[PDB]
Amino acid sequence: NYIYAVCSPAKFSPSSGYETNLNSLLSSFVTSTAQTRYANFTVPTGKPEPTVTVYGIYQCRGDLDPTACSTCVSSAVAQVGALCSNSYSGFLQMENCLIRYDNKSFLGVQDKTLILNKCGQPMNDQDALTKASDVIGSLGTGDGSYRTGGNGNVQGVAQCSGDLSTSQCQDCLSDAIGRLKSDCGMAQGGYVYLSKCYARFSVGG
Ligand SMILES: *[C@@H]1O[C@H](CO)[C@@H](O[C@@H]2O[C@H](CO)[C@@H](O)[C@H](O)[C@H]2NC(C)=O)[C@H](O)[C@H]1NC(C)=O
Ligand SMILES: *[C@@H]1O[C@H](CO)[C@@H](O)[C@H](O)[C@H]1NC(C)=O
Ligand code: NA
Repeated sequence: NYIYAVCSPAKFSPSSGYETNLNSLLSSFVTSTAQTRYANFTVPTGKPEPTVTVYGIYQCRGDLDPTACSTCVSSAVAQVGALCSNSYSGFLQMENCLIRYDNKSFLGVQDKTLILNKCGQPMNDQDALTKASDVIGSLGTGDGSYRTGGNGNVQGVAQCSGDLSTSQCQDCLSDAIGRLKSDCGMAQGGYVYLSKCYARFSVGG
């Protein structure tokens, strides 16, 4: 029910303020999905406190209705505890949403590092190869932080973490889409997840 989880080696102490603030942060994510598909939070609210302050975001796919966004984020919160347990930093990516938290702010910090890239099996079908090429490339020329394109039965999606600037988003996506095309462009789908953005496509289904 998830794509990847990243959990820091460094752990907070049991029943510490950090743990308590994290749990409060995560509950806040769920609440916030009623209003918006992306939000950033600090707990506690106010001046950073040594050790215990938590920073986080959630982000739903850019076309999700609030009900679908709540369901996804709730599930992410329910899963991240099991996977990341007492890590200071946790990042859980699902198909339709992510949650991310850390013990320092990561807002507006570019990070194009690769997390996960998987390609499908290979597609003489120049129609299919053309469509895939055109769809994947269309994601790069598209605007803003959530981009989709489709031709026939070929569908592409690209999304930047909501904290990135316009420029940072395009830079991240340029990399992700470049990798997606270069490595998976002849395949029956594929996905590239970088730290702060992703690009993916599917053929059929
Ligand atoms: C976030 O958590 C990490 C891990 O506790 C902090 O890094 C540690 O900092 C302490 C003292 O400040 C050092 O004794 C450790 O060597 C560090 N550990 C690691 C793995 O780097 C980091 O300072 C915390 N950041 C904030 C802003 O609280
Ligand atoms: C984070 O949230 C604050 C307060 O809600 C807002 O002022 C700011 O624009 C947000 N920043 C980012 C990078 O998401
Ligand atoms: Na969509």
